[PDB]
Amino acid sequence: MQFKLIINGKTLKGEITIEAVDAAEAEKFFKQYANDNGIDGEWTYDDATKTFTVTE
Repeated sequence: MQFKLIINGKTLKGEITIEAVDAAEAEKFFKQYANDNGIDGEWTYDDATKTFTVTE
């Protein structure tokens, strides 16, 4: 299904969405994406909205 990452960063704000099978596979993608974009922060996951947040 569609998973969302809400980015509340020092440089980048925004929202990315991907298609993934599981919240676990979505997390691996999103950690790779945060890595790639120099984002290091506090994370949550909300199952109702299928949404991770990372906040710097």
